[PDB]
Amino acid sequence: KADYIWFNGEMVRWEDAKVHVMSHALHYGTSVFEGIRCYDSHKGPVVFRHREHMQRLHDSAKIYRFPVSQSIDELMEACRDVIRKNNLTSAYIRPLIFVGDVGMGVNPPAGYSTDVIIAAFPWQGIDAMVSSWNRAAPNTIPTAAKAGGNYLSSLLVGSEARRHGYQEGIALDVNGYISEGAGENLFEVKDGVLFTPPFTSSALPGITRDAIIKLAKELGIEVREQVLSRESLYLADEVFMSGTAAEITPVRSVDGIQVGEGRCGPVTKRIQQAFFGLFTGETEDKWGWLDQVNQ
Amino acid sequence: KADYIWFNGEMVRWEDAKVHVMSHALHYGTSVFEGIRCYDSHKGPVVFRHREHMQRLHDSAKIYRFPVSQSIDELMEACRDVIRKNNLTSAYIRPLIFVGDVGMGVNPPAGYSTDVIIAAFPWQGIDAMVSSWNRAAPNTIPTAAKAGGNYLSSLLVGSEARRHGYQEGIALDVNGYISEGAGENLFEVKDGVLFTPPFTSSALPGITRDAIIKLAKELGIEVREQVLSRESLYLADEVFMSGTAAEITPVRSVDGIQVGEGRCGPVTKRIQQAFFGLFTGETEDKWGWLDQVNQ
Amino acid sequence: KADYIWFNGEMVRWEDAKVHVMSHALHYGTSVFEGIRCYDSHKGPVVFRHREHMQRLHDSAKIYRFPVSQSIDELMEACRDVIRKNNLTSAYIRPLIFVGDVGMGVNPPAGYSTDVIIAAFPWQGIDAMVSSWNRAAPNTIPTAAKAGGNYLSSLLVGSEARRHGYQEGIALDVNGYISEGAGENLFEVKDGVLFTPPFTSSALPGITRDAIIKLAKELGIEVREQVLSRESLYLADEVFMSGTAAEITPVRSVDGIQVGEGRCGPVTKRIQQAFFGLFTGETEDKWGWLDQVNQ
Amino acid sequence: KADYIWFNGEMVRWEDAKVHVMSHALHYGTSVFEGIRCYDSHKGPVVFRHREHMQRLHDSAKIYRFPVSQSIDELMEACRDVIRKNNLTSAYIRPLIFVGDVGMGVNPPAGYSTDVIIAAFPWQGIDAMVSSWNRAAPNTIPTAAKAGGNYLSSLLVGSEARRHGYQEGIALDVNGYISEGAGENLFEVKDGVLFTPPFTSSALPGITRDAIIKLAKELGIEVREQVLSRESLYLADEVFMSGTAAEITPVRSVDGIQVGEGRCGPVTKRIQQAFFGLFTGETEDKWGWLDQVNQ
Amino acid sequence: KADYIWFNGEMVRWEDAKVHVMSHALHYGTSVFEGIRCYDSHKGPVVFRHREHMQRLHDSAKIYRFPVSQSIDELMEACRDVIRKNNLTSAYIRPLIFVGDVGMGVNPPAGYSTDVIIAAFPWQGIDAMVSSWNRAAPNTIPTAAKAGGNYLSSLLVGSEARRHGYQEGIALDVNGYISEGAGENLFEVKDGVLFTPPFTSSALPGITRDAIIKLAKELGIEVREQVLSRESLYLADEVFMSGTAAEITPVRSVDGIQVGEGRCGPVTKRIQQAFFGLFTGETEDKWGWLDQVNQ
Amino acid sequence: KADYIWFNGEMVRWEDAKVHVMSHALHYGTSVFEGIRCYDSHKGPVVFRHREHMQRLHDSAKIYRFPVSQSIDELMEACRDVIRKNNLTSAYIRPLIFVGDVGMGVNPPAGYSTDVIIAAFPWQGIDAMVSSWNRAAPNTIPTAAKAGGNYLSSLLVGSEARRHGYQEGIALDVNGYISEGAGENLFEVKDGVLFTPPFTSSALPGITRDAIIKLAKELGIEVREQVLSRESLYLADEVFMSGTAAEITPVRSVDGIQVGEGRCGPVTKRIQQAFFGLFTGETEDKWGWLDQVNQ
Ligand SMILES: *Cc1c(COP(=O)(O)O)cnc(C)c1O
Ligand SMILES: *Cc1c(COP(=O)(O)O)cnc(C)c1O
Ligand SMILES: *Cc1c(COP(=O)(O)O)cnc(C)c1O
Ligand SMILES: *Cc1c(COP(=O)(O)O)cnc(C)c1O
Ligand SMILES: *Cc1c(COP(=O)(O)O)cnc(C)c1O
Ligand SMILES: *Cc1c(COP(=O)(O)O)cnc(C)c1O
Repeated sequence: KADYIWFNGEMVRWEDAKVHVMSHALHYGTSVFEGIRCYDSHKGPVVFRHREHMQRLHDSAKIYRFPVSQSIDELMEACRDVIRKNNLTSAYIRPLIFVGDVGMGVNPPAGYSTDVIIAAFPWQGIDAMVSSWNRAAPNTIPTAAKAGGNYLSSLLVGSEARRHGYQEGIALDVNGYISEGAGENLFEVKDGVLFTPPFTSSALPGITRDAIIKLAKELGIEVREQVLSRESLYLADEVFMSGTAAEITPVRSVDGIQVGEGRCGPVTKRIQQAFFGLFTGETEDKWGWLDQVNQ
Repeated sequence: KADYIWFNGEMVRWEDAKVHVMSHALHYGTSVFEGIRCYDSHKGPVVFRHREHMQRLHDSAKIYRFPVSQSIDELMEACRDVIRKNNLTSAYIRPLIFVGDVGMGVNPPAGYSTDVIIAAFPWQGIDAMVSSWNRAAPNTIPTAAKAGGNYLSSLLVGSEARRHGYQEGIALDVNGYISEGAGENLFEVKDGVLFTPPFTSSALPGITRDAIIKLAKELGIEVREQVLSRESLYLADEVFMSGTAAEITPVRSVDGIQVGEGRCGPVTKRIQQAFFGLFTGETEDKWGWLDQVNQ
Repeated sequence: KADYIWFNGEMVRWEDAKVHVMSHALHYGTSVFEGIRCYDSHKGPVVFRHREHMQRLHDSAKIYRFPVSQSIDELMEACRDVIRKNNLTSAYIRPLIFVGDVGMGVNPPAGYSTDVIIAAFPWQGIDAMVSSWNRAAPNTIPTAAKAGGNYLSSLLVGSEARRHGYQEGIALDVNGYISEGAGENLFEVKDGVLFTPPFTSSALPGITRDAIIKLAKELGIEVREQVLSRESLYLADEVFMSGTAAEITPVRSVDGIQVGEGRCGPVTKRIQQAFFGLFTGETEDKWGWLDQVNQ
Repeated sequence: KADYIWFNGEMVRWEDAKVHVMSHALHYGTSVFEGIRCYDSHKGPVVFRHREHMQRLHDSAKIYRFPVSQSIDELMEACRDVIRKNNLTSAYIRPLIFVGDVGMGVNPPAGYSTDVIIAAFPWQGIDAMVSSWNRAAPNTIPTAAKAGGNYLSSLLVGSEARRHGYQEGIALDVNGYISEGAGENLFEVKDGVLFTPPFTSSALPGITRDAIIKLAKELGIEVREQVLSRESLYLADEVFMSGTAAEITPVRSVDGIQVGEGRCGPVTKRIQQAFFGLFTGETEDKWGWLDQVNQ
Repeated sequence: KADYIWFNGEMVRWEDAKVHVMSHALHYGTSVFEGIRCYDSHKGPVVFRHREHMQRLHDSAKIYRFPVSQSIDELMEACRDVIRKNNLTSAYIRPLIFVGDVGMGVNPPAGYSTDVIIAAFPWQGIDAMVSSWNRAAPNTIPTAAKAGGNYLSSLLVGSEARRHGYQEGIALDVNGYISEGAGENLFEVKDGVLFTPPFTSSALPGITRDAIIKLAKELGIEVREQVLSRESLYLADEVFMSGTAAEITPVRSVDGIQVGEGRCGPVTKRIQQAFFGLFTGETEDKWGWLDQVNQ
Repeated sequence: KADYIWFNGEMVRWEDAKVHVMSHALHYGTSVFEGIRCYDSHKGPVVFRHREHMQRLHDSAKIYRFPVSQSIDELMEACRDVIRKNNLTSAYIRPLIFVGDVGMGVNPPAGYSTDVIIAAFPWQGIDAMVSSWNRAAPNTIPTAAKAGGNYLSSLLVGSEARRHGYQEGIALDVNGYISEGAGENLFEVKDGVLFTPPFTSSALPGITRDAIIKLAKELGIEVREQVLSRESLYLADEVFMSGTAAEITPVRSVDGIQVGEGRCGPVTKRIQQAFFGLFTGETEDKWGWLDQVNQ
């Protein structure tokens, strides 16, 4: 927790960042959000993949049509201010754009607007389990949009797992194929080859997942994106999840069945290092993923 | 609007019913809610199917394991208190149980509690359109729960129709069979028979829908809950929707194709007469659907 | 073959009933048609279920929106004229409403019209087989509409069967459940109970199928409409198909597996008799299904 | 229009190319057909991908076992004869093989033959809409065949869009993934990459689509045939359709949501320049796509 | 154990009923079996719905075309002889029909034969879990047949449950609706109304399930065979399984959610009573369901 | 036949490898097996991709959790010993792993054990038919495992074919795309390009299929593992199956439609040659696929 939360343009003390109980988002799910990290690097404070997280913010809203007045540049400025103002060096940043107090109609009224908030606060395998709950089918609720009411599904998958002793629930899609974990993407390593499910497998265009396939590429790793069947979890040699909060989580077991040697992940280790190496200097920011706060 | 919103037990001045910005339900759509109508009748104010609505508030949370402190009777008294203290007669009541300012993780920290809030405020066919979006598939995000997050889907089906000049969009399930309108059930009359999709067609078990089947049975109309094909909409003699806020709306054209002779639903008529005769005294409340405020 | 074919209002000799090679129907499938019988009865010439066949004609067009100028009464008059003029007593009548010479655009041009034709000409089990071709999925091509391009599917199912020695191909739907034969409905008799698939099983609202469930009812037979699984063909006690051309066809084998005693059909026999009994006088036209030509 | 339609070998005065009204293709949609463009080029008249189109005429009939007397070269000569005898330069050619006046049963009487007829006549983005109808499912009515009956589906997807003010409706397959427009393929550009659904998404293997992939490869653009989710349409940088009659049409908005900056597709541009440069001589015909009439 | 297993028509000491290791069934899962109970009654030893279990043995083989020398009556007498011969009063009878030492080719040689055995040996709620595995889809492996290859599904659903602490795994079909538990049918109770999945939900046509439906009809309960959703499990008042070896087991928590008051089962109890009273003499065996070994 | 079947670590005269009739596997289909070939080579007796077949034996059991005492190497040596001991040069080796005389309960008691056997005995196109049965759906019965319960599917597809005159039945998945034939993988050839269904099409990860992909890559052919449609079968230039006992069989007509010229198979032939040349010495065994019995 901290002080100050950027909110509709201005910095507000943590405690006065309040909203009415009749805001649309609280009843209908109508908000859209992001997860961004800020690492202290060899040059950092640096936020990892800023522009790309804010452009996703804008895209989630585009799908739903929540009018948004800030620009990606305005929004990135803001996020840097929140960090700086709060005197944070390594934090989890959280932008949210939600339909505020507007009526109680599902279809908000014309020329209405969203209120936008940006808060920040300081920041072997694990045994996953396959869940009985499937992820969202296709043309039903946009899995590409990172919208707030999507997380009901992440709640179902996640709790079920925790409730039984695991640390993660991997969900299948309505087709019976692997989609992803409760709230983060799933990678398998077979014979030294990469492999993740495509988005049509109701997976979400993770930005970490993205950085990974790229590093995998610099690292000389073939990467195949394709539909994975349940069984593959039992036959893979490595399995690991990715996400802004998690980064790279080795999964050493799935349904109790050991995933090769009980976590060791030679490929995983290589990728991990490529990853952290970025904040250390060992890895070249070929692409331009670090955006210092203190510029 | 009104003044006074029952919030966790106390009545609060409406302008003061605020919630912090980091409340779980805003970000992750975790909240559950209901819609209840208060009608003025031949004796009313009379809350319609008050108990069924409150039980359903409880079923919906049971399904997501959200912890509710209040019993069903506490909730009912509080709804009646809310009506009175605002000096209301005919209103719309909105009870909302939601995960509050528990932390920022999807699985709320065990032993947390919800916040309940009850708010009340005063309160031919129509040309529907079949929508391009589909309702949630079966074992993904439970459609039998009136939950927050589900609403992204009523928004998608709902704006689309408005956007093209219709007054309601009817959604299909992932199998291509009729589900229900954006936020309300759908019925059709064929050779004087009733017909409405099963919950298995991704239809919410509606409290109004339930009332209509009962009345129908008393009016001696045969009723068939059965899966329906998109084309029946164009071949039916009558079609109409029902919901707590829309009672029974007849539909005169679907996709521009006139549902049998541009409205005058004889059966829709009789059912509209039975339903309203409840509040008039013409229809004998045999199930005990009306619950006065001042008792 | 005969002389005279009603065509757009007038009677034309069989040989001059011609149309341009660039009529829309020949290239795009855009026609809609019916099959009606005319039996010589104890009072007949009588056409069986006239109005209901012409109303279906009108409904197929309604789904597709092929403007039609004739009325059901105009069209029935016509059909009686064609019969009478041709001096037919027992015939197969064939109305067709197709998009004529209009352009080569799939979406015919505004205020265009259809040309309508009405021609007539004189009019154990069988071993069916289950086909590898599935029937049309749901919201793809209206199985309720009896449109001309639908018959590609009937061609696939039918030829496959004939090509292998059977007399009929029963098709499953995309779900793996029984839908119907190539061009006629499928009934199973289990323990003295009826059973046919509903339309949502991509079956077509056969008018014979309709008369059957009715007679079944007068006859004291319970009738259940529901989703049948493949296996049921092997476990049923009776199986039989229906259609305007076929009437009631006992199926004594399916995939070589005998369907109870190699056709005997006690229930089938009862229904059959109820059916023919109609033209004989033995059965009462409770419903009003005979429409004499010579009135 | 023109005068002279090649009909079963002879050239006939256009007004005389008539077919009896009881021809099979009118009632049962049994006919197969193609669309070929004749362009005037830096040497043209030049029939574009003439052989591929005629081979496809043959593939489509092979699939339904319609017997074709003419070889591929007979058909080509006849198409060139048709162009010449009508003194055409730039035209649209329509070859149609169809079941003629064989009897009235769905399975045409063995040893029957088709009738072929070849006719020729002279010849920002656009705002598409995602349709409420779905394209044919996999093993129902073969979508790899350009057949008559399939067209009921292009009509349904096509009028709907027109009916609501769009210039094209994009259809989804029964799985909720993008199939293709009403009668033409769909492509998207993302980070400068190409992407187009597989035939398995119920997409017809288009001859123009094929040309575009080839040119694209020569322009050095990466191409990915992969299943696509409805939402990619709103997130893509460019989107455009292709068909023999519509070449390459860019799409500027889908569902009212602007596809990246309301048209100017850089890549669509380059591909439009390569494709047209064929007829100009700027693009070297390496595959041999142009086939002169006068040779 | 016991001694004397019937075997191809002869009784054989238990230790001599051996079969070669290259018997079809051990490699390819080509056996078909039954589960039958002998009950000590108010007149028993009495075999429960003996013939119906033998008819189904026949049906299971008829579908896979396995040949059967023995009539139902011979199988029945042999069943009795095995009971008497072993001096049993209450046991679990197990008849198998399997493909023997025939070749290593999946299609047994023509005119082969199945070996037959008949072994018989002496014979609050539970807490089910919804399984992460699904049951056979429709036209894949006939589910109306108790083939032994099937039990790989039961093996996976049941061990998942056991491994996690539960005592029964309930499985969903491919559609996501409820099917049945690992080895038994599933009934739900709502407002004193019955409810169970039909076969098309990939439910074996249980013989107990049927007994129960028949009883309930006598008790005057209404029954609804209708498709069911996962969530209905957490909202019913009572849920219970049935099968030859579990008779009528009550479930009291599903996924750790109480089925309306940690068991109390009112309708469940009326049923069990009526069930067991058939053995006691209290329930009239109106149907003829009890066959005494000693006749 | 032969004499000496390995068995739980001992060699046993062929007639003494017997197993009790109440062994799990005969009732419940709980065995797991492999198909291996011993080839007389330019240096053989040589076992083809021996270890990979033994690893897969392990994998099949790992998925069903069947316990295994023997290492891969012990299974390998035992394989060799059975070859030598029987004085064989070319045979078909069959290793089984099955659940023995454990109880009649679907879940074997804890700490139980699987019995292991290893029998070995001496060891134009075809005309396939598309089957009316489909293959296991995705998360129902793991298809990446060669369990024996599975072969009920192979049993149904293959006998359908044989019964109708064909010699192989090709099966579709539940989606309607192509899966594989009764017992072997299916490859198609188009414009000198390879093509086969991925596993998610419910295709067993064949060991021949893999060999073939590897060869073709050496021959410089391009390969595409991609989902395939039924109709692609009638349009490819060459189609062929593969499996341990069929090596590489060419199909020349599918459903009675010639696969481009009643076999001539150019790419098919380059493959077979490269295949067989591994045994002759012509093809370099770059991978190490041949294990000599005598080491
Ligand atoms: C947020 C999210 C992820 C993680 O995405 P990153 O953008 O890589 O931080 C993965 N799956 C779901 C469901 C998510 O919403
Ligand atoms: C609330 C709701 C209905 C209608 O409910 P009633 O209880 O009849 O008020 C229908 N569909 C959806 C999605 C709903 O939320
Ligand atoms: C025409 C038709 C039938 C038969 O209908 P009747 O109207 O009973 O004559 C059945 N199935 C299909 C596919 C048909 O088009
Ligand atoms: C003909 C057609 C196309 C486009 O074909 P081209 O060969 O590129 O002309 C696309 N979709 C459908 C349904 C078509 O018929
Ligand atoms: C054996 C079986 C049952 C129970 O059937 P009963 O005749 O009633 O004992 C139920 N489900 C499955 C999968 C079974 O095979
Ligand atoms: C055994 C099997 C194959 C063939 O596998 P190979 O290792 O290549 O012999 C293919 N399909 C099925 C269903 C099989 O089980």
